[PDB]
Amino acid sequence: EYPTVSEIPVGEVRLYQIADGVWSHIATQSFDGAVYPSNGLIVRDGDELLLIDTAWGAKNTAALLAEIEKQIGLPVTRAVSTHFHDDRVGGVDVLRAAGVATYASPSTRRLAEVEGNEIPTHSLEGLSSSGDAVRFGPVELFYPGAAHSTDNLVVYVPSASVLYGGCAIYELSRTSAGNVADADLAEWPTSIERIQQHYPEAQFVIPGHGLPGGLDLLKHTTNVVKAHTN
Ligand SMILES: CC(=O)SC[C@@H](CCCc1ccccc1)P(=O)(O)O
Ligand SMILES: [Cl-]
Ligand SMILES: [Zn+2]
Repeated sequence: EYPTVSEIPVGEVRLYQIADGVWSHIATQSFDGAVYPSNGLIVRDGDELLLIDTAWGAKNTAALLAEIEKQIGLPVTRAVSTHFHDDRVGGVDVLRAAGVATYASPSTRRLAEVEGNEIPTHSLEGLSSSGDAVRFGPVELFYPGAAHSTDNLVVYVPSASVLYGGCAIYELSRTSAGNVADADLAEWPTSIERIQQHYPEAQFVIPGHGLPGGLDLLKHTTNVVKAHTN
């Protein structure tokens, strides 16, 4: 039932209902000669929607907006990018053109600029230090410390017990650390431990790519990371 990479042509986007008022979005994109799936989140915010992460590229993010309008029919009014790479901010210009207010931490914005990526407009205050959390509409944003990248954020939806890990959390079947160019391998397991301590009651955990699962994804991710340091 959760859609997989072979099922989603590049340029198409799927929505998957996780709970009342909470969806993931799934899209696909080419990276270094292969196509990969990628997850974001959508959360009902009263009469509006909160989007977590783009659908990895302008074309995909436009298909995401059209899919939302077709299937849900509420406006996306705000979007948060959880780190600075193109699967998370690629498409921000499309969001902004569509009337969406785009957000990221000051760190994410700076890194996106240096990288030549699209830059979310607004800075999120209060996420400077490992362990910092802030409320943002119907979610909590948490900076666990450096992991997949130095700036990566995770997102918790307390009304549904949904934890979105972005690229700091791997799916259960993934045994190989993927893109780790900007990762901090020594800090990653500590950052996971912070997530674990802060969200011990999470029921659904969404990795940045692939199948959702449970809190077992956190331990699994640490295992893969520790294995790729030995
Ligand atoms: C592992 C990630 O989430 S990194 C973001 C890259 C996507 C990498 C996706 C991926 C997933 C599993 C294995 C290899 C690559 P980019 O934005 O630079 O294209
Ligand atoms: Cl990138
Ligand atoms: Zn990344």
